[PDB]
Amino acid sequence: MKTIQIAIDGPASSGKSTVAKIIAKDFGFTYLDTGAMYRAATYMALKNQLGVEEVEALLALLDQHPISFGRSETGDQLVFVGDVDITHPIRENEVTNHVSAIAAIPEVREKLVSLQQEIAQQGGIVMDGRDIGTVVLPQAELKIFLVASVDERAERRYKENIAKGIETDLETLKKEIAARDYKDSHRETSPLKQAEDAVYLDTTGLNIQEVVEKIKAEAEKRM
Repeated sequence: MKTIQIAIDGPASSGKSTVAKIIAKDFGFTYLDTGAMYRAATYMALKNQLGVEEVEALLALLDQHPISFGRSETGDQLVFVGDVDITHPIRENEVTNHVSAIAAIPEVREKLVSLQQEIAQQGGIVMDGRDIGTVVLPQAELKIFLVASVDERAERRYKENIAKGIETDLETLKKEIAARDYKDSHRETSPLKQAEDAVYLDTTGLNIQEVVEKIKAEAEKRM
């Protein structure tokens, strides 16, 4: 087998983390999340006040940063950028706010993409994201496309908001998702439309284990 990448795409994917995780847990592939990639990039931005306004500089720099991931002794995927293992500084919300503002830049995404390839360069890595339709996929042995319905996902979110100690209304998520879902399904850049050879597989309100098997079978057989 040597080593091979495992990319997963979809409108939302209600089993990308678990699936991609379980897979690498058995095969031993390095797990990578498009989010962390942007986290490391945005992190440096705020670190050296490289606001989006500095696309030129931040661009050449983003590529200069020897970014990479690694599993912490305590089973914690840390983000390594600039030769500094940072897993805490790479928050979610704070990093998201800057990540969204940063990612907005075209030159940024392009460079950040090159990094994704640098990670899987050695081979044997499971990656999952939304902008993985025309970039790393083309060079990804195994590529799956988990599809779902706004209703299904929108529901899973409503609960997660409740169980967390809140009382978010469904009607709220339903609408909110309708706006984003559209804006995402009504653009041009990073057009999904199913990758070149993206394995189509929809799992609506279906068990998670059922998905892991589906992919596993596709990989084992392909091998």
